[PDB]
Amino acid sequence: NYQELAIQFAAQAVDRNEIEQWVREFAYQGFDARRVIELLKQYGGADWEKDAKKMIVLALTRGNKPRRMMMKMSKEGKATVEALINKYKLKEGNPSRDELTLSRVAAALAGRTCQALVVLSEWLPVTGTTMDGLSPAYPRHMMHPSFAGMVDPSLPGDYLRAILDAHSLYLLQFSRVINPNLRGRTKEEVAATFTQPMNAAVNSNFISHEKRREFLKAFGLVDSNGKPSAAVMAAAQAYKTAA
Amino acid sequence: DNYQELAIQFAAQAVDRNEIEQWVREFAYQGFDARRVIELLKQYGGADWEKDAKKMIVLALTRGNKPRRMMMKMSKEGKATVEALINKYKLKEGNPSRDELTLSRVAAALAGRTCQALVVLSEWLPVTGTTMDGLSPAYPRHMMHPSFAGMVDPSLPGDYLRAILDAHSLYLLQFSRVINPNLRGRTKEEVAATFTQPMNAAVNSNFISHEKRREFLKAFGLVDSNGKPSAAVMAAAQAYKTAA
Amino acid sequence: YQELAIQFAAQAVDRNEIEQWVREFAYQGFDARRVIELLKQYGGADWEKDAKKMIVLALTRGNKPRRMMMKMSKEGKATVEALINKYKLKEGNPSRDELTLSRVAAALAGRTCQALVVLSEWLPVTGTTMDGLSPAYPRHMMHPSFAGMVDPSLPGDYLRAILDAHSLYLLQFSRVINPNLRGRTKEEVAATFTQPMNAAVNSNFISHEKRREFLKAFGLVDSNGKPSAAVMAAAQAYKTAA
Amino acid sequence: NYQELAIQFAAQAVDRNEIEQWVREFAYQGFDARRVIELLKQYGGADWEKDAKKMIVLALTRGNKPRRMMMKMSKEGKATVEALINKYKLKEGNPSRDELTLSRVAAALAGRTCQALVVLSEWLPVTGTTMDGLSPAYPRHMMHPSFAGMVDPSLPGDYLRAILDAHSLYLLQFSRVINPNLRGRTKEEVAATFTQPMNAAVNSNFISHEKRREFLKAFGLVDSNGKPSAAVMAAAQAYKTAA
Amino acid sequence: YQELAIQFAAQAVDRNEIEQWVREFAYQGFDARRVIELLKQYGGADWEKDAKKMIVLALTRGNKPRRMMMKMSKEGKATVEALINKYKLKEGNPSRDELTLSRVAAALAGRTCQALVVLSEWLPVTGTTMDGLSPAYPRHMMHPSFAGMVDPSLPGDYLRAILDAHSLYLLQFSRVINPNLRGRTKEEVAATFTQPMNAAVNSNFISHEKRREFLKAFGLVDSNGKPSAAVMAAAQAYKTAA
Amino acid sequence: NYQELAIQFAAQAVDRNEIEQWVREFAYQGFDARRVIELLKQYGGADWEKDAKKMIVLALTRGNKPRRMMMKMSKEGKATVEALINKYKLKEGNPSRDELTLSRVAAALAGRTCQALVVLSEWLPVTGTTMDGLSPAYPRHMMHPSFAGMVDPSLPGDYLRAILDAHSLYLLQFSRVINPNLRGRTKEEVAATFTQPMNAAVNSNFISHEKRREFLKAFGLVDSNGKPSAAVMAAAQAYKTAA
Repeated sequence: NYQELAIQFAAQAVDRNEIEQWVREFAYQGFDARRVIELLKQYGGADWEKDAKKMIVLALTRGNKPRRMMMKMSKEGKATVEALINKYKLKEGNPSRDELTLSRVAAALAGRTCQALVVLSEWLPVTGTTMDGLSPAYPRHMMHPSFAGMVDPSLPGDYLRAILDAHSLYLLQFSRVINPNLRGRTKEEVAATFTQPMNAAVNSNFISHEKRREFLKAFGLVDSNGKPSAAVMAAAQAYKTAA
Repeated sequence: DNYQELAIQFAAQAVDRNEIEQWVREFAYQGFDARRVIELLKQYGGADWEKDAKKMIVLALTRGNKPRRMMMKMSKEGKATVEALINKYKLKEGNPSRDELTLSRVAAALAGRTCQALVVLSEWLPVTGTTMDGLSPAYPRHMMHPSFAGMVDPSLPGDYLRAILDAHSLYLLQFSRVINPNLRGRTKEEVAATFTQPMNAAVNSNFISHEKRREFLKAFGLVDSNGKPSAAVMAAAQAYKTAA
Repeated sequence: YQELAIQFAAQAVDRNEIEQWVREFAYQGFDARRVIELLKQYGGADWEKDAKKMIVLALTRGNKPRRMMMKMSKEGKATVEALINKYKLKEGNPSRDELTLSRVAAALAGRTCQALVVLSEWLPVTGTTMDGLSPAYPRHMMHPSFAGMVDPSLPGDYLRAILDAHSLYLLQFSRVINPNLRGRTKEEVAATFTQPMNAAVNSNFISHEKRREFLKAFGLVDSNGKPSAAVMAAAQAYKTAA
Repeated sequence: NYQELAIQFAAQAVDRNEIEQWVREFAYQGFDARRVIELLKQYGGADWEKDAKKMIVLALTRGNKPRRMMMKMSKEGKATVEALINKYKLKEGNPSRDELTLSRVAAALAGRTCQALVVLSEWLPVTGTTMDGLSPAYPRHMMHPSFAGMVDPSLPGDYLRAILDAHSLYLLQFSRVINPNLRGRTKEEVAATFTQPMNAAVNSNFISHEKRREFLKAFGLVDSNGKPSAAVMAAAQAYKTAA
Repeated sequence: YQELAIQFAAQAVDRNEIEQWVREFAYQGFDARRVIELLKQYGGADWEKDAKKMIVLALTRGNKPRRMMMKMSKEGKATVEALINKYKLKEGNPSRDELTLSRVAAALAGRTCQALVVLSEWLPVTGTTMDGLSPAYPRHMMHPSFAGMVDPSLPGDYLRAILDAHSLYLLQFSRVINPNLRGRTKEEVAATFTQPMNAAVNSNFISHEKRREFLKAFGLVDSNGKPSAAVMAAAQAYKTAA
Repeated sequence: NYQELAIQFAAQAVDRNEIEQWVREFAYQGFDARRVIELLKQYGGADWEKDAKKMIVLALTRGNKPRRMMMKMSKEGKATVEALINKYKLKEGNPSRDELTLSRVAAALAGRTCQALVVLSEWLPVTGTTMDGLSPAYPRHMMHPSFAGMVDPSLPGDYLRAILDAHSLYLLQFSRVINPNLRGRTKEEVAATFTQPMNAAVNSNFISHEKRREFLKAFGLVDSNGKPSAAVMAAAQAYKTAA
């Protein structure tokens, strides 16, 4: 008997809290922020912070292939990267958990990466100027995928949606630039490649909700209550009308 | 010649309405045997078959049907739980033999649960409930998985049944475009041709009686006591006709 | 010697002569008579019931019987296995001793077309999809075997209307069944389906009189042969289509 | 010097008669109309004319591969073709000069082939209906490449221009249908494959200018002076705007 | 030491030495002098007649002599075989001491262009095709060897007009002889043909005075050097072209 | 707890100078102007200057593959190039730092290359005439990627942007010509390939800011204050409206 036993299973109702746990457990995990920092301290020692700052600059302006970027670089720079590759055992793409990538270093330390964006605005693959041509006064702090780990999910539904839609305007433009895989794919198709790690970082256990909101407030993205800035709201709408 | 005359004598025998109907259903597309799936889940899982099945639904709905692939970009805890599930239930990818289990088949056979889970998982799905609301206000979350088709009762009045299916087809159209990148420069009619074959299959399948299927739709708030579809359904049904 | 090339044109025009040879030399996919001969031979008294099932099999699941059996119910898979062995069925195009689901549907066009009314929503192109192109599209026109029912003795204007109406489904059906046809123009698509279409209309199987009687019964033409509004609607829908 | 010698020869002026004779001699030769007819009479005898008429129908509707078309054919037809292959030693594609092809038979006897097109309009790879959807009332007499062998080059530049552009509209559509390798190549690229044998037949010595014009008049393509019909002019423009 | 880059850039420009080096380093696909030297050597007194025939052969049938003789008359093939043996003719682009039909046509640019008037309708791009782009297109401009006839001492505006008019043929002819530029923009196509064009335009073979005398004779420029209406028409037709 | 230290790191604020230093250090470097000149003097001796002038002409008109261009060249030219390849150990594409390319010679000696453009205007892959058809009186001094090396970043934001946008109009047209892979990619996609080395040259340490501005003034691109010429402004706008 199998037709009968299938309904009884469906009748068990939904344990909303139980499902929530499983989602978070099974969630996409591009990097473990804790392991990344653990490794940086282990390999760098006291110098872990300075090198991490450099690795952010390296990641944000030259990408995630350190041996490739080293070919088209100054004598001084090529020396500094070679040292970093050997000191932190740096790899390319997405390897094992106990491995470090420039992208992972930038992702785990999103608090600084986003502050750095203000300065590096015109050195990024998608400049702040290119972003302004889509939404006036686009928030520079939002111009890196690591931003998502700076979003507080406890924020009111309408406010949270606004932050994410604003962020996704960059994401959409950045994905098209970094990926030649784009031929002429619709906004909905492109979103499918970047929303998975976005939500992953939005809902991750690393950095509390209270602390993540304090960052957004500091960057001038939300007020004391959590109402997103006009710039955010402008970009969120710019995203809905975009293609 | 002799053959010319004999062919019309066969065509003159008129139509046996019910004769065709049952043959369509017998010869119908069948991507999964719901009974074999449940049989296997109980066999492999024992008393724990239900908890793991619940997890497999979550796994399927949010992370897909390739368990070894999703394991690579996952937490230490999750990756471990999945490895266990792969070994306990001998999980495979895509569409294998009948005696094999896939996360998609587990979600399909236990659609009654999959659809309840969608309400919760709405924002973790490839097409979010928010994306769906931007096409039809208050889109029914219970309709946002292909396994919903096995929930529709075909004994429902023609107008009511059409409304339920068109409403669901709005999600399938958007979902097919997302899950399949080979989409390219096509049309709503071309996309529908890929998803309507398994849709009608699950709609007219022998698994779960007509009476029991309608009771689910009533519970999900998709139809009333008579079977009249909710405003949300009707709204989405029209949203589908005007869609491209 | 050039002179005989001139004397070869002076012979005037002989329309009936050409019209004859065309049909002789025409494209022949199969033999309706041999198909029926073998159905009776293999099937006996049961040839008619199984033929009806084979039509359903062809119309909804295609022409690869061993492939469709993989994604099918326990009951169905069994019925098909029996049919494959009883009628020695094959895929695509085989010998003079084995049948194919497509040939069975094609040879028994009369019933196949009547069956379309019922199976409308199980076909690769549903009746609903067709209505979205031309209102109240004739279901009887929704299979390529419908071509081998069209009476060529019908007035030029009426015959053109019937064919253009069917070509609307053919165009939509070819795009669905063939994935290589991604963005090919209406003119390019037509070139692949018009060759066997004309072949079936001008064929010797089923007389002109008997063919017209079918069209009348399906409600496609009246007593004189004037096509229905639905046909005329679809015929124009085809000219404006791309 | 070699440069002061170059001009002395460069400037011996022009005499068309000498350089004309050479083009005729060196011209593209897809088939020799005279040898084709010579063989047809040799192989057929009194029956050469009836079989030639059939070979035209065979060529126009079923192609140039006789053994291939025989596979998908009626018992009666297959029997007639096998009887033609043996009697006229028929081959495929483009062989030696002393060999016959269905295409060569249709090409050498252009005068009939074009008259036959009116009847066979809906049996051709590109139907008259398909042609009308590009230019209204397209001339059926122009729907075969052998049509070029009926064109009179002594016609006024503007009139000759019009006839060829009209014909080319068919040639462009027909080449796409007969050749699958031509997926989406531009009108200019397609023209390059069919204009070489077109001009070859157009300027060929087989049948006189006066006799050629008499055919065009009979087909209703030009008037007593040689002015092309509205249908021709319509198709000629339809070709320039085509892609 | 890190500053002697400006000291080098301060040395100003010498239009004479630059323009000389540009001519030196300039592209070359044949040596006109060696070609003529060899034609006289192989041909003797008959070098001129055979060269005239080779021009006809090149302009209408291409640069593969053994390939073209296969699809040709008995008389022509014979003439072609004789030429291949008398002048040791090769295909494509070989060594400097080798002769190709293309090289013979190129070196005797002055003949080739006069021959174009006659051969207009036998060329890969007919005069008729050209007239459909610019009315009364100069036939003398319908070969790349016309480039070796352009006088660079001509006023800037007049010289540009002559070249733009010619480039209208080079654009249409490139597309025909080359399936490379499937849907390549006018700017991309120009990049492949302007390199050998300029080479022939500013080469030491044929003086400025002698090159202008040819253009005058062909009716391309007047006594002062003002280009004909037909040239001016084609020059503009080129700017608006794509 | 790693979560705590992460904020302590993100609290250290941003030091604009530290970051900017690392940027230039890690910046893209297609060539080292200093090493190029060092080797030219080393290999060429007193003749380094004349050969460098020739190598500029060679690069600008015949490309960066010396052994390839040598095949389709005069007897005299081919000899001069062979000598240059052997004297300066010339290589193709982008090799090691201690190697020379015609492109690198042109790039390092940008001051002359740009002056030479005026003369060589009609010998370039994109002619001055082609450029005028996009913006009237297009500055020839801009028509080589090595011009990016003569731009002074200390120039007012508005003036600097104008100079670069003007130059980018050439860059967009030139990239489409030299690269066949482009086909029909948007202005934004094309810009991505050329902006990286462009900025690299602008913000490079080779040549002082004061000396670079003096070049722009001399070329007639900016006035005493630095205001860009009408031609520049015209081309700068022509770039924004371009596709």
